Amino acid sequence: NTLTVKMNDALSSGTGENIGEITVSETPYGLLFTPHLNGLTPGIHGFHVHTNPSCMPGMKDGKEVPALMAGGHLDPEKTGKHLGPYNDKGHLGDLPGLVVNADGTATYPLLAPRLKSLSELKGHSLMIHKGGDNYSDKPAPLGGGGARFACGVI
Amino acid sequence: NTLTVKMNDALSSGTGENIGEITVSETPYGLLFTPHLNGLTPGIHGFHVHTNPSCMPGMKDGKEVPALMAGGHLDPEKTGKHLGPYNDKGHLGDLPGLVVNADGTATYPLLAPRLKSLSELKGHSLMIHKGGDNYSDKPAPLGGGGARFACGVIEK
Ligand SMILES: [Cu+2]
Ligand SMILES: [Cu+2]
Ligand SMILES: [Zn+2]
Ligand SMILES: [Zn+2]
Repeated sequence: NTLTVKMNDALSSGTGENIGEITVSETPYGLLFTPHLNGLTPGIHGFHVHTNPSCMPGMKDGKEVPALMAGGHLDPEKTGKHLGPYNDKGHLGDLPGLVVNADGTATYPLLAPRLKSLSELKGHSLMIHKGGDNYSDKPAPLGGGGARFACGVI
Repeated sequence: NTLTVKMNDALSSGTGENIGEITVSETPYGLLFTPHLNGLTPGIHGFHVHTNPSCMPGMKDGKEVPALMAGGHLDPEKTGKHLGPYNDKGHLGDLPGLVVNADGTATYPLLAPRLKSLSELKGHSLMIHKGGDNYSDKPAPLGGGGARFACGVIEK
């Protein structure tokens, strides 16, 4: 009745350390992402479903990009807007920001009400960014998440 | 449309200093609680709607309990169960844990999908607890929230 997603650090070199898992469950109000992660910087981290089932690095615009092969934020409706987990006008893959505790662990459960079934996650990937997520494309694109820190294929 | 709740520290004496405000807005997926608070301990704090519109202290077992007049967790369905914001079998007033950043501010928005209209908060109070919230009555009752750190009555 649940999915367990192993998350690993993303380097320009390839894949890095395993930093734990995220357990995805179904609730009457949407999918609940319960992290069991370690080794993250305290604070709020951008957290999204990406289109492709890969965490491999790649080259873009002559720049090394960790976990580039995951593609962009999951966007089956082709909205082209990053508007967060509570706005149906943006990427379906926009999840609530990941909450990292003072000791670098992540445990606080995150409800994504726009996702209703675990079947919607199959063939995709989960991404944790270095920066946060203000659920907007301003003042920074894609909520300000920036580089990809960790990634896991579903 | 939107509601703004001023929050004040709750003490044996009475009402303490203001710690900021919580802005409640309506979304198609439920009420969104956006805090703007300062001066809390970093970590996750139990965060619940309480039944009665008061933050005044009261006496219980030979002691002045902070914000006791607020009553318990809002529970119109008389479940008597603390099961958190995603479980319809427990207190309706169970909100997601309040996230306090490392610097002691609270800013992360909290969606309570079981609450649909701001009118459901009228005549009640918001409470922030010292402890966290595991959305269960085990191992500790009421999610482990413990004492009442801050409180605010829902006005307008
Ligand atoms: Cu992302
Ligand atoms: Cu409470
Ligand atoms: Zn997005
Ligand atoms: Zn409760």
